[PDB]
Order: sequence, then C-alpha cells, then structure tokens
Amino acid sequence: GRSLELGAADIQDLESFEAGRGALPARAYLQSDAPRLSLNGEWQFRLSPGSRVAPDDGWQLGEALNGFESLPVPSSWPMHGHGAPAYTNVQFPFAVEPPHVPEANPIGDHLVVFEAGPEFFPHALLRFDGIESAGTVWLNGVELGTTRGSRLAHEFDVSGILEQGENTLAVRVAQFSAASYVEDQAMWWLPGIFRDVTLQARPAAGIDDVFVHAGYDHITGEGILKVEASRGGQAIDAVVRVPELALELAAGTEVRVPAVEPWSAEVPKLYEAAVSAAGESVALQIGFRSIAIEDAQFKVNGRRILLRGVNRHEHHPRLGRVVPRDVVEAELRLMKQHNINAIRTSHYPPHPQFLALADQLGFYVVLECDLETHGFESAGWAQNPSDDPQWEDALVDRMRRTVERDKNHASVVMWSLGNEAGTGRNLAAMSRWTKDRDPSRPIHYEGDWSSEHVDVYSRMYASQAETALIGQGIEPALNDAALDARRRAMPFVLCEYVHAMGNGPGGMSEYQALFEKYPRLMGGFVWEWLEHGITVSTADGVDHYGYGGDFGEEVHDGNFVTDGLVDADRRPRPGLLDFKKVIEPLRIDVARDWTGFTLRNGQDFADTSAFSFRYEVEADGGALDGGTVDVAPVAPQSETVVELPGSVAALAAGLSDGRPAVLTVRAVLGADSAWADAGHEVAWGQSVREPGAPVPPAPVEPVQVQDSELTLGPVVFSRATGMPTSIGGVPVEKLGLTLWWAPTDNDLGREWGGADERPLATQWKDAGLNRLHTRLLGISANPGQDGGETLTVRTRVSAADKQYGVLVDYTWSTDGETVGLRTQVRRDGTWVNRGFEVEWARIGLEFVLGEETELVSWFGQGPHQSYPDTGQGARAGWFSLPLAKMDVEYVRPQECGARSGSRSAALQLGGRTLEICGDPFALTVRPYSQDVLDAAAHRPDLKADGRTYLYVDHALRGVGTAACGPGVLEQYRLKPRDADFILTLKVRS
Amino acid sequence: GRSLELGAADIQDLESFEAGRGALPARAYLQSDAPRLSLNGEWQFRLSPGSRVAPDDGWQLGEALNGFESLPVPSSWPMHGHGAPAYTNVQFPFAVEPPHVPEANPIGDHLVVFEAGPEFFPHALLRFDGIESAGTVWLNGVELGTTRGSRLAHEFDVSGILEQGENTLAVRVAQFSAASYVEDQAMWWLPGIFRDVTLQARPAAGIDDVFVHAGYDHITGEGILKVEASRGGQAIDAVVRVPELALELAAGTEVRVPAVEPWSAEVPKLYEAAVSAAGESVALQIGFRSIAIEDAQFKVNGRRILLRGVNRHEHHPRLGRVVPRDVVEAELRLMKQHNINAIRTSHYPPHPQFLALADQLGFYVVLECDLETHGFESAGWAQNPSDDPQWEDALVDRMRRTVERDKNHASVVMWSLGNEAGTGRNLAAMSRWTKDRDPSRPIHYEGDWSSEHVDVYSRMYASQAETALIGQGIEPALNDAALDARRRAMPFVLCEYVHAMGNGPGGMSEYQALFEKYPRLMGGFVWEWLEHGITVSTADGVDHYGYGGDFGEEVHDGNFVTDGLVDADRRPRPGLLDFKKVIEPLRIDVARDWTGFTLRNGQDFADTSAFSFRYEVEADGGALDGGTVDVAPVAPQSETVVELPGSVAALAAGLSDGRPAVLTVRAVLGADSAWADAGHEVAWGQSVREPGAPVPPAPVEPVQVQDSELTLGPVVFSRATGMPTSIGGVPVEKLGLTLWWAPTDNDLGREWGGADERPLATQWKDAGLNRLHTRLLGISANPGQDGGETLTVRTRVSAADKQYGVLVDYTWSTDGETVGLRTQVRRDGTWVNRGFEVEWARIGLEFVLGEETELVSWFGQGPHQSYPDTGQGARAGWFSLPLAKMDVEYVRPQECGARSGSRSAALQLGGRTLEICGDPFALTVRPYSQDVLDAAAHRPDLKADGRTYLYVDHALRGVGTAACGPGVLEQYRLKPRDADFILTLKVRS
Repeated sequence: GRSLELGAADIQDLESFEAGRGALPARAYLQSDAPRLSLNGEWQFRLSPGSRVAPDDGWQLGEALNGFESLPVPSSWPMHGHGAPAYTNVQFPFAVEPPHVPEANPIGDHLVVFEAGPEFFPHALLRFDGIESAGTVWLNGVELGTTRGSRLAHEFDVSGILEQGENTLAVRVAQFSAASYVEDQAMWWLPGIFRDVTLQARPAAGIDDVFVHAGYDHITGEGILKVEASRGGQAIDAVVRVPELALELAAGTEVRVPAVEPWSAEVPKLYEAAVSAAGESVALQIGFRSIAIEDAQFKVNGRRILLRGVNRHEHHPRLGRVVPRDVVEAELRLMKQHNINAIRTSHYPPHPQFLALADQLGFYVVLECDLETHGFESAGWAQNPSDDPQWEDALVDRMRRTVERDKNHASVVMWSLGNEAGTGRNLAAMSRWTKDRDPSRPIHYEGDWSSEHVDVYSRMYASQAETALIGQGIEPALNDAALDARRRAMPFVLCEYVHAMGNGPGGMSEYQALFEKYPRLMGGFVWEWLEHGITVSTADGVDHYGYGGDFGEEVHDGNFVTDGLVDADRRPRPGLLDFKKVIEPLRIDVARDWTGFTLRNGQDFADTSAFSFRYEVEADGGALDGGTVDVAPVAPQSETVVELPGSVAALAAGLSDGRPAVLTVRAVLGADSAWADAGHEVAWGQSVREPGAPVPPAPVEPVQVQDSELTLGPVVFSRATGMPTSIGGVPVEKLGLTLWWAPTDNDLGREWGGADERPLATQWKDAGLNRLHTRLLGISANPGQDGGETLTVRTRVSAADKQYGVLVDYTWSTDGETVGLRTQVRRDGTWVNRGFEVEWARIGLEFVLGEETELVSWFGQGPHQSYPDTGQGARAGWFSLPLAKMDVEYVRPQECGARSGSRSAALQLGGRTLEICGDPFALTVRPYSQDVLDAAAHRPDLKADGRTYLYVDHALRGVGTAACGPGVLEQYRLKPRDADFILTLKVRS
Repeated sequence: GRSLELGAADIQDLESFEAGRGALPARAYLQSDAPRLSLNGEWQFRLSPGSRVAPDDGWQLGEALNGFESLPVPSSWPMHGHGAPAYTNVQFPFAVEPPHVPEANPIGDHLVVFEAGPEFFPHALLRFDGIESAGTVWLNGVELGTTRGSRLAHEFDVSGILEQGENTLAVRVAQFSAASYVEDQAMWWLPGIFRDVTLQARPAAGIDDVFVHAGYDHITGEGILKVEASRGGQAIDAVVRVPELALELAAGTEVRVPAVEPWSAEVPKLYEAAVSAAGESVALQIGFRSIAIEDAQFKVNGRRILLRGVNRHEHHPRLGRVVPRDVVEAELRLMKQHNINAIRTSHYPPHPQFLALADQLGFYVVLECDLETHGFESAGWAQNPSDDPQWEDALVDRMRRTVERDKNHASVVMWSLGNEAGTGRNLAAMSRWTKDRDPSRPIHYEGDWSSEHVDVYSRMYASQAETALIGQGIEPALNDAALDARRRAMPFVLCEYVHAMGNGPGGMSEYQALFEKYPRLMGGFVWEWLEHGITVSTADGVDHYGYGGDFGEEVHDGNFVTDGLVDADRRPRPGLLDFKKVIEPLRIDVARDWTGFTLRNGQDFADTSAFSFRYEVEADGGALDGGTVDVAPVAPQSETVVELPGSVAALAAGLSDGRPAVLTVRAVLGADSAWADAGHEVAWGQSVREPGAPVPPAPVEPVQVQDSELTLGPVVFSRATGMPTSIGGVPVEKLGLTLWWAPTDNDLGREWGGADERPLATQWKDAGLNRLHTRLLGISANPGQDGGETLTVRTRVSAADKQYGVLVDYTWSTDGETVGLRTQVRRDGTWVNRGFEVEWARIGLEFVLGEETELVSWFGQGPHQSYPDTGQGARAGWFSLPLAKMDVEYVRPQECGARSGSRSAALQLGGRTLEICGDPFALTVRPYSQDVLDAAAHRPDLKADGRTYLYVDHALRGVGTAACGPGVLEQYRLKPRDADFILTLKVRS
C-alpha cells in the first residue's frame, strides 16, 4: 500500500528550506564589454492550477506544443489575463503552516527559443534578475538549478549545455513556495519572470566580480581609492584607469588621490572608470564618499545630513512588478523636483538599473534585503523563520545576494536587513555577515528595537512627541544597560512616517521642525511614494484604479495598497505638493515691510550658487512689479538678510489701506539640471497685505411679508422653513449647518488611546452627525436702518434619538445690492455619546444651489486643497479653476477639495456669479452631495445630480494620519464649542 | 417685529402635555341596544408634509375639494401608498427634545359625509376607538375636541351639533406629537384612524357605564355577583337579569349565587346577562372568577395557575394596525391549537372586540396600558415623561381609559402599567389610581425591579439560572428591607422570554422545567406571537416580507421586527411547533417495554375527560397496529399509569432485533371544541426501538489505480485532490469538512459576558471559519479482506493567515454494493483567536453533488427542523418531503432546515437514490451554497445553481436566543475537540 498522491516531488521542492541549487556565486551587477544577448520578448506560456496537475509531459524540449499561448517576458503574468492580482497587507493569503504550500498554487511554465552565436562559446551563463517566487530552469532539457529570493539575481553556467545554433530555455515558476513565508510585504501577490533574462559570454581571462572602495578625507580633500577585482572567487591582475583624475593603478591596491570632488545627493560627482583584464573590461562610475556615525549623528563626508526620503515600491498600473525604464527615470526626476533626496527600497532590492540612476541624479539610498515575515506577528511570532535555525542558510543567502549585487554604488549609504520580520538569530547572522563583508555602510533594521545588531536606531510611525524625546536623548531606557548605552549613541531615523493614505498626510510640519534643531534625528522616509492602483476599464471605456478586493480576493485589505504621494501613474497627490514645501532645502522669510527677506541655506554641502532669487508683487488686477536680486552665495547651514529693491517697499506703502497684495520671493534653478529645467521652483516665501474685513451692508431694505414667502432685497425666503429659496436669480434648495464630512481614510483608522478606540468615522456614525435634522423655532423681523429691518431665523439642530444639539440663529440683512449674513452657534446639552465626548469635523454651512457651477475662483490659499494640518504648499494668491479641477481623484472617494484660508470666493452659475466674502473661511464646491460621496467606493460611483453643493466653513478639523500612525494632533482637533461668524453675499449680472 | 413663522398654533397643540380636550368621560365598551351607525368605509384624504404647510382652507366644511383622494377608514395610511412605514426598535425616529416635534410631520386630513336619521336625536355621540397619534375632530365645521392615546377610545358629544340629514365629519391626524414620546414601542410607525368610527344614539334613561363584579368562592362553589350601572357618572336604577342562574336583581347590590361554574382559560364558562334601564339595555357575558395572591403564588379560583403565554402585537402585512376580525379569530384559534392559554397585549390595549373573544375561547389576559418611553434610556432616562410632573395628567388619563374600557371581562386577570417606561412618580400615580378603582385585578409592571407599586414581580429575558434562584426565593435582596420582604412574597412572571427571532428559540425546555417544580413561578409570555413583516411585491409578482430599512428609513433596526412564532400571515415557524410541545398540558411517558404509559394531568382545573387516548405502532412498511384505550378521568395535578393492550407489548417482543419501530401515544380531543375539531392533537409521547448500527461492509474490493483517477467499487476518486468525483452514477464536485453555518439572527447578537462581547458571527469571521481551505497530505491504500483494500486520504483543514487547524483522515471501503466511510478529526494547534477561544458551529461534512434532488426522505426526528436545544416538537418516525419543503422561509435567510437525530436518509437525484446511514447525524439538503445563504438578505436572493448541497453532521451547536436574552446554554455549546464518525453510502437504480 504505497502512496498514491501526485506531484509530491515538486511540492517537496517548493517546501524546501534551502536556497536554490546549482547557481554561480553571487556577485555584483557590472557593465561589461563581454558579448550578451537579452532573451526578453514574447515567450510561450502554460498555466496550471497546482503542482499536482502540472503536466510532466517533456514540455522542456519545446516540441509538440500543447496548451501554450504567447506571453511577454519580463512580466507579472496576472497582469496579462492569467489569473488575477491579489492584495493583502499583513495577512497571508494561504494557511499559515510553514513550509507548506496550498493546493491552489498557480504554476507557470515558460519557454523560449534563441540563437547562440560562436561568441558565446566556450563559456557562457544565463542570468535571471528576478522570478517570483520559485524558479526551476532547464536549458535544452537539462536542469540548471533553482532560484529563491524573488527580487534577487541568479546566474547559471551553461558551458557544455548551450549548443551552437538554436537553444530551448524552459522555466517553471510557482507562485507560492516556502519563500512566500519570508516575502509577505504589503503589496500585490504577482508571480512571474518579472525582470531581465540574459545570456552572457564569460571569456577566458575575464572579470567576474569587482568591489569599489572610494573614501573621502574631508580634512585634506583626498580620495581613498581601492578597486578589487576577482575571477572564480580569486583576486586577479587588472589595471583600473580613471581618466579625469589621471590615475592608472592595479586592482587590489589602495592609493590616495590628492584631490577629489566628493559625492553627495546634493552634488553627485561621478568619475568614469574602467577596470581591465586581457579578456574582459567593465566600466564603472565612482563616487568618493565616506559614511560615519559620530556623536550620535549620521554623517557623510564629515557633515551630518538630513534625509528627505520616500519609501519606493516597484509597481506599474498595467505591468505589475515590471517598471519600464522611462517610468523609473521620470519618477526619479519627479522626486528631485519635489526636494526629495533619499529613497528606501521598500522592502526588496530594486531593478539592477536603479542603482546607477540613483548615483547619477543624487539620492541617499537605503538598500533593503528581500525579507519580511510580518504575518507571523498575529500568532505571537510562533514559527517565525527569522529565528528558526532551518531558515539560516536561506536568509544569509538573501542578504549576500543583496549586498553583492549593489555594493559598488555610492548612492547606497545603508544596508537594511529587511522589514518587519521580528527578532531572531538569523537576523543577527545576516548582520554579522554584512558587517564582515562591507564595513563601509552602517546597518539598518527596525524589527529589533533593542538595536542589538544594527548601527542606527530606526522606528516606524513614532509620534511627533516620542520623536522629540528621542531627539533630546531622553527616551525610556532598555532594561539592559549595555544595550542602552549603545542605542543612545546611535542616530535615529524614521524608516516610515506620515502615512500618506487618502486626504493627508497631516502633521508633517511638526516632524520637520524636530528634524531641524535635533542633530541626532536623521530625518524620515514617507510611506509611501506611489499608490499601487491597478488600472481597470469598463464597457463605456472609463478608467479607474482597483484596490484590495476589486479582483475577487477571498482575503484582502481593501484600499491600503493606495497610500502614496502619487497615484500609480505618478500623478501627484496634494500630499506630495505639501511634502515638497515641508522639506524645502532653503528657507525664505519675507519681511513684513517688504524691504527684504531672510535666507537660510538648509543644504548640507552645497551653497546657494545654483539658485536664482526672484520676487513678484501680485494684485487683484495682476502683477504689479517683478525682478531678480543678486545674493552672495550662502554657505551650508548659514543665513543672511537679502535686501529687495526699494521700489518694492515703496509700492507696499503706496497701497490704499484695505487693498490686497501678495509679495512672493522664489528660489529657482538658475540653470538646467539633470532633473529639471531652469526656472524650476525649489523654495519660496510670502508676505501678504490682507484685505480688511468686508463692511456689513446697511440694513436699509425692509422685509416684505407674503403668505408663503418673505423677501428682503435680492433674497427670497420660504416662510414655512425660514431658509432662502433664491438669492438674486440663483435658486437655493437647502441651507443648513454642517458638522460632518465624508470620512477620510484616516478617519476610518482606530483611535488608539483611552477606552475609546472606535475610528473617528464610527464615533460620528454612532453620534449621528451624518444624519442631522433641523427644527424651526421662530422667525422674526427687527428694526434696522432708515426704515429697513433684519430677518432673524432661529433653529435647533440635532439627530434622531439624541438629546444634545446646537442652537443656530441666522440674522439676515441687505441694502439692496449685497446681503449680510450672521450665524451664531450655541451648545445645548452635553455632547457625549456612548460615554465619550463627540468631536466635530467642521463648523460650517451647506448651500445647495439649484444650478451647476462651471468655474470657481477665490482669494486665499491654493491652487490645491488645504486643511488645518496640511496645505503647507498652498500659497497666498488669486486662483480660478473649473469645477472638475476643484476635486481630488482619490481612488476611494472621500472628503477633499477644501480650500482653507479663503477671504473671498466667486462661483459662476451660468450667466450669473455668486460672490462670498467675510472672515477667513474654507471653500468647497461639488456637483454631488456628501452622502453620495461617502457612499461611493470608486470614482465612477460619483454622479452629478445637476446641483451645486457649496460649503463655507468657519472651522475645520485636521486630517492626521490615523490610517497608520498618529491621529490628528491636539492643536488641530475640533471639540464642540460655541461659535459666531459673518458672511456677505452678492449676485452680479 | 412680530413673529412670522407659520402653523405655530397647530404645533403648540401637538406639543401639549395635556390629555385631549372636549371628550366625554372614559367608560366601558358595551354591547347596547341603542341605535348606532358605523362610519367606516371610503373617506376622503389629504396628506401634508407638516403643520406649517397644512392648508387652513376651511376643508372641514367638505366643499370645493382640493387635493383630496379616496382612502378607506379604518386604516394605517402608509399601508396605502401615502408615505411609507418605518420601523425602529428602541430609538426614536426624530430628535429627542420633548415635547417638540419635527418639521417633517405627516398631517392627514380625513373627511366623510353621512346621514343622521331621527333615531339619533336629541342626544348622540361620536366614538373613535383609535387614532395614531394626535386627532382633532370637527363636525359640520365645529370643533368637538382632540384625542391623545393612540390605542385608546374617545367619545365626543354631538348634541346640538349633529343635524338631521347629512353631516360632514372632518378629522386632522398628525403622525408625531408629544404623545409619540410615550408611544415608543418596538414596531412600525403607522399613523391614521386605524379603528372603528361610530355614531351612537344616547337615549334618555339609558346606561352609560357598567362595572361587573363576579367573584367565585372555591370552598362553597358560590358566585359573588354585583353589577354596577351608571349614567352621567351617577348610579341609576336598573335590573340585571341572568336567565341561566334564574336571577333578577337590581344593579348596585351584591348577592350570593348558591352555585356557579367558575370561569377559566381551561373552562371558559360564560353566563349571558342583560342590565336594563327604561331607555337602554346592554348585553353582557359574565365569568365568575376570583384572583388572589397567596403564599407567593398567583392563584385563580383558589388554585395556582401556569401561564402558557405569548406577547400579542396587532399587525397585518398589508393593513398595518388594522387587524380584520376573521384574522383575529383565526390566530386565537391557532394559539389554542398550540396549547397557549395566556396573552399579554404588548404594549397597548387591543381592539375592543378582542376582549370578548378572549373571554369566549379562554385566555389569561394581561391587559397593558399604552405607555412606553424606552428611547430615553440611552440618555440615562433624562427628561423621562414617567417622572416629569407635567406628564402626570396625560399618563393617569391613559391608565383610566385603559381600565375603564375593558374592566368587565373575566379574561383580564392583570392590569399592566405599560412597558419599559423606566421608574417615576407618574407610574406610581397610575398604580394608585388602578388599585383604587379596581382592587380585583393585581397590577403588573416590569420597569421598576424594586416592584414598589405592583403586585407581581415581573422581569423580561432573565436567564434560566436567575429564574431558578427566584423560584427558590433566594435571589439577591433589595437594599431596602421593607421592599425586599414585599417582593419575596410576590409570585414571579416572565413578561417576555425565549426571544423567538429567526432560528430558535433555544432553551425553552429548561425554563419550562423550572415553571414546574417551583410554585412561585407564574410562567412566561414568549416574545412574540407574530412577525411584523410587511408584504412587498416585485415586477415578476413574487412576494416577500419587508423589515426595518426596506422602506427607505433613515433610522431603523433591521429585521428585529420579524421575531415571532408565526409570520405576518400567521404561518407557523418551527419555534411555534416546538413551543406547543414544551407547554403541552398533559405529559405522556411511554414505557420502554410498551406495556403502558404514565399520564400526568398538568392542567390546573380540568380533568382528562375531554381527551381521547390513542396509540399506534409504526414500522418502515407502515402502521402495524392501532387503537384507543379507556382512561378513568385523572384529576388536575394528578397522575396514573395506563396499561396498553397486550397485543402491543407482544408485538414489541416479536420484532426481529435490529428492526426499527415507533410506538406513539397521543392525547387528542374526543369532541369538537370552539377552537379545534375532534382529532386535534394536544399531547403525545413515544418509545422507539432503534435500528442497530449499520454493519461496515467487508473491504473485499480493491483500489484500481490509474494516472489521474482511482476507483474503489462504485466510487471514483480524483487522484490529484483525493476526493470522490462520483459515487455510483451521481457526480460529486466537492467533499470537505464543515465547522461553520450561515449565522442565525441569534448568532448576530452580542455575547454579553467576559472580555469577549463580539457576536458569535463576528467571532467566526475573525477566526476564519467561513473561509476554510484544505491541503492534501497523502493518499494511501492499505490491506483489506480477501484481496480488497481500504483507501485512506489524509488532509489538514485551516484558514488563511491562521496556524490552528484540524487533521482530517478519510478511510474508504466497499464490498461492491455499499460504501464505507470513516472520518477522523484531530486538533492541531490551539484554537484561539484575538485572545479568545474559538467555538464551532458544527462538526460535519459537505457533499456538493452535481445533480438536483427532487425529494428527501429520512428516519429520525421530524417532520420539521431540530437543533440540539430545539426540536422538542420533532417526533420519531419516517418522513419524506420535496426539496423546497426541507427549507424554512425566514425573512432574512439563515441556517435552518437541519434534521437532528437522523439514523438513515435517502436523496432522490433523478432516477437514482443516494442512501446515507450510520450513527445519529444531522441532515440538511439545499439547492444553494452556504455562502449565497449567508449573503442573502431576502428570500428572492436565494438562487438554485443546479447542484445539491448535502450536509451530514456528527455534532451541532445550539441556537440559543442571543438576539435578545440568553445565548446557547453550556450543555449545548460546541468547543473544539477531536472526533470520529462512520457513515455508509449506497446508490440504487
């Protein structure tokens, strides 16, 4: 009675704890003059549901094709119809029982035929830069070996197997393997041969590996150069020549270059280099820079740096893991254009080509190993591979391949062991290995807060408050004295902070102020650069992004995959516009009297010589004056006071009091850079001469009384409801108090702290703020001027089954041309529900107008949105936008589009224009209601009903980052209070 | 500057705390020989959204009609297109700020013209038996008065206003008023003139009110009769004659009748009576019964009674509050047919005609005042009308009208102050008033547990455990000694228990055993009699019931309105079938050896003389023997041992051992009653000779091996999955372990107790029991008999992201004809999730068959469903049903249809029959999956996919009553364990 189950052999392999077999030693990615054929293109492809039904029908030989169809390689095959993508955050999509794999395991058989010329004989290899998750490779029917480490390179010798003429490469890829357990990143599950496949000749007397060592002596200005070269693992004779520095030297010997221009993210100086053997030459780019930890500060080339970073995942809306080069270059430019200078490769090594672009454009790169076991946390870390001895060789291998591939690039300033893999022996082994191999780069890892085997203390999403304690060196001690002394001598980095999901992130300014002032604080990497949205079309042809659950997942985490500063197509979100301003490398403080501005050079190495300093004075009627001022270069971390031309300040005093005028000073690129054109804005500051409060109009018009209607100048009232039915010509369907907004993504996250951990959204629903009703208490006229009179309308607003409420009194007035509106809000009972105090989203007014708005203009902060704890990038000025462009295209619709700090506004309804003025208020205009906004799950759910929903707010709440990390900060919370505010309305034409 | 708001006058009235104005004194509902014209029929109707827009256009005069359309009176107008019904449980549908009302307040103007003949002059009145919630009445343009108390009667004098010839009655009804705050029952909000409107002549020398006093002296057998009669509030001369007792006496004098036949729910003896004045005579039905509380026992006519009760709401699927008389009679018969003997009029007085039917058919009635302020609880009872002095006159009035209307009916044995209105002064005033007016009926009220102003200690939904402590008189003491001594001397009643929502109720037997054994325990009233479903049709024409939220409610409580023993059309639910058995008034215990049966008379007054005692012996081939046995009448609360004919026991021994046979003894009506025909079943008992366990077939067939398939006799296997693909002819698409069922309504209720209060449904979702996956571990043959061999298939079942699981081993065998299946379940890790132990719905198997089942037959318990803590009414026998009739039509689909205690089963798939045998297992067969069941919100969502989903269970969980009250009891819980069970399969034809 033997065993009868099928495919037991393949499964035994997939469940193996060993690293792949049969591969050549891990080595660096090198630009080589050796022959090379890329096998990329259209391959043939067969998909099987599982190992047990995967045919064993000699398909490796590539003849008598059965069931194979065309597929482009590289690819993430679920992006091409085969199966579907699937997204989970923490959770695994399969039963947690390592190393085992589920029966439903997509198996993808790949096959391609290619011609091998004589230049690839006698010796050659095949190189796979990435296969998710488990590869088995055959060449002409013979097994080469297997691959483990989905984002790591593998090379297989094909000497004596490759044959002159055509050849048949066959690759079986399984989605799930034992390696899946250690690749649980928060992202889509996407199997396939998703990176370059290459045939490379390996001539005799060639160069297999090279290790560049380019240090900088910031005292003397010397460069410290040693370039190791090896073959088959042994050091070899080779000459390395760098023409610009006039050097010819032998590999393996360290020399001292008298003077070098150091490399930095700010000034990425690179020297072209070649290291040559008789049979092969490899070309290099050398950046001289030394990394050191000193006095609890992370220093480069002798200077503490500030990391302005983002977390970079590799994703493409239509192609999955495959990110085309032109997209990589574009997004890296876009980062530079937004003052970013650092990248964490969350949480696996990137495409090999990435590293050279980083060297060239200038980023401080945290290079992270492909390791994460986060789904074990929910079980108390039981069975965690990070501390299971059987997993040691697999994890050491992952780190080795990571380090070896990218070790020659000046842009890599930290090696990271992985992400959210807990604590354990194997993580210590990975660190010990790295410290031995490359002592030149400090080691990062957040998972072990004791920081026992790292060189920098890292955390994710620590509050502004805890960050400030750490900055001062007074955080709580570890229980072990020896470890505590060590950790307090380490600088501190936030490897993930200010979670950028939906509307937000809020609180960026408070983190940034701490980064300045506290040297120990290295900076932070925003989570994250890009939304992982997957494009999906409908019959009519409109496009929207799909998120967790939109692809039939049984187990998923919704829209958490869409949590980035740009959308999947790299279109900015407002968060990115704000982030740019927060991390601006120059500070510009315009003097109130407009005689000049304080300039502080926030850069770490460069001066101000690359910048042109320009000023403009703008008024309602357009620009009044402008020019450019000369600024002696300001050294790093230094500052001076720059005078402006006297004509500017003379113009300030000449303004009739009450007239609005904005002075803007901008720091712009004087010349084209490799990442932007001349005229690109880097930093800016403003001084505003505000317009005085608008005069309340004289109440000289009387209220004429009719049976069902009241009229007071241009505004008609319903005598039953007491609210306006029209103002001027434009009809009004509803007017009421607002206290609620359609929850943001942050509003849906849990409010950790106290006995109340309900999401703010849930607190609102329970309290009933979404379902407010208003009761009329009375309508009354009162004596005004010269026979005229005011109209007062008293209401009380509350919710069903609730006793608490607010008294709302509207007192109206008009002189015939402009309407005067005063609003008074009074608390009635105690605003408590289910034992906890109710907070408000806002204190404002909803105008539901009976006609559509084609265009919205305002004086205030813009062009893009701004909420109390955001809008850093919204500047003062005059703005005008079509209605569609007022909105923000978040993948899940939610509260957005508010323009805080508005002094005046103009809506254009057909041939009529509604003006709104008064003390600072927030502006929002939409073609749909709040209820349909909150109900919508995707953009297509948003329907214009033919109305205008106008929102005027006397107060707003913050947005925070409660989806992950701190909620709204104290100073931006909005607890129930009493309030009063005045507005003025007008209809012209 | 005066006030300009509209409709302030009407609103001032609606917000009044006073009882209606202008009405005649509250008095009894009386059958009178005075002329009378019912105004019921088609009236004219105009609906306005609110008071402020309700026209004041002299519509009362009934001429120049504008906007009026036909409407039948009585009615609940939202049931007739105008507006829509709306259901909330606790919560009010409007802002809680008494006495105020919302702006959105439907106002219904009603108008009818009628002819008044000379017989209605000089004096007459108009009578309204119910207007929800605020009436204003005009006759010929003059205001008569207003009404408050939606379920209470009101009478208005029309002398000098009524005119000979035609007359125009006009009634404005507002849905919401100050009275709404005190009418917050859990039910639909349905305004309208929903009860009879009548014109009654009031001749001179007539009789306005009458108060019958008919006591019984259980020692002597005497009746104690005094019939009061009055006019204009003063006692008057009148003769009262009762022909059957040969009595002629003057009203106002108490006499002693030598012998009377007492009245009870069991024997509702009624004596026809008339009390006559010169101008008017009123006919009466007198039931002689005395009510008394003695030795902490609620006694009638000297004997402690047992209340077998239901809570009766008034509802009709298409007509709302209007319940047609033929429906009332039908449902009251249906109650009697299910052994019910008591009714609580939850929570308002019923239609006046109700009381006579109760007197006639025989129910102990708890008559409840129209009062409930339950929506104030969530605010700590702040602003509760029950303790607000301004509400005293309105609430005293409610009680007065309640008592006065129904005070002549022997069926009313308790007056109840209302329901869930908290505690306060006005409730004490209502009690003081009642105790003064009618000392003959003890007072009920649950809201005040101290029981300071009541005569019985009442509770709702107290656990079986607390009920048992109360039964023994050892419950915790009140802090006040004086009140505690009082309360411990009171008998105890559950005014609501065993909540009958969805599948259930469970735990009825445990309550009932306590009711026996503990005299102090009065019994209980099930919540509730009927589901409040509202019929709603679709284009294709199918009907389904609507529940909270299906009618566009902004605020609602879902399907809680559907929580009854019958559906809105009085079709029984399984709960009713079980309840009948639990409260059966006779106990029948058949002897194992079939020589006789123990008979215990559980009745309180009657003997067994009304019953015929019949026996039958049933076998697989039909009935074997039957007859009827003579039983000397058994006295109340007594018992005897009845012998059966010797042929029965001789037949028992003659059965070949292993053959199944069922002896059933039934107590049936020997003669027609007023509530059922002769042959109606009241009680029953059984003794079963079980069929021995089925022999496992000899494993003499070998397993033949092929590439993709395995065969072992009639069963074909997939060699990849290891599961059967067919058995005999019938295809099998899936076979797996089950641990989960589609949550019941109870499963959705919170598990009060411990730090885990997540509904069991939520505990399951978090633990992943709904999303199980199975992994194949191995397939193996093993030596059997005479060359044959078994097939063992090892699997492990778990869920994604979870580590805990069960090992499932299937060992198969066959001798060619019948298949032998053994299943072994082993716990792997610890079954804990989010810090709490996971429980299971079931341990069973899902067979997904590739063909439809036309008919399902089984030997076991039936015909209807049965779960571990239900199925009391499922009896042993042989049953056969079409597939559709296996299912249960709960309004929200949910787990149902299981037949526990099954020994054998037969599914008929086309021309083939699948037999299943083995140790006791539960049977369920459905044409749709569990996922579509759990997904469905209404019956139309259930779609047959063309398959058969068969469920065989070795263990089930209870269902409990966690939707409101106790969850599943300890003994019926199902914690994770190891398990083993055997089955035998066969396909014939």
